[PDB]
Amino acid sequence: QGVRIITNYGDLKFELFCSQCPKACKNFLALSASGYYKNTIFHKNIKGFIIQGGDPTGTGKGGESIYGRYFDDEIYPELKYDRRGILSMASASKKPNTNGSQFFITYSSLPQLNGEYVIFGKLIDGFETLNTLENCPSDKSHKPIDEIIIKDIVIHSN
Repeated sequence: QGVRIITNYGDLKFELFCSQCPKACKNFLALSASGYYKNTIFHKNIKGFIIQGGDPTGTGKGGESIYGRYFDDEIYPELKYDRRGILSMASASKKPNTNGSQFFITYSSLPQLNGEYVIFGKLIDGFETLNTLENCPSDKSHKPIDEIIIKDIVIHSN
């Protein structure tokens, strides 16, 4: 399945790994469908590393899953941070099975993250958009100066 993250800087299209990560994918889809991510921000943007959002509070401390506060990890060797635009759940290995609503998108291969967070999709379109996002200025605390806003996350058809 494909989803489209609609931002104030353009659209990001992701392929979801339904077969491998059904729990993470179902969470992401059900939260998206219920409008849980509408008018939220990416609160952390680190060039060459990751961009993180999916907190309704926008502080980096909030958000929950459809299963409760946390849900279990779907972590596999076959899914790796081996390319730009990987879609993952925020949480690490120190505190396992602590996935909520927050997610991040990678800016490059990041082998140090392998086994640490649930990967459940990858960017398949809107690479220009991701480039734009990477170049958006942030402050000392990695918070974008001008807000990067998720308008909606929709299931892509056609």
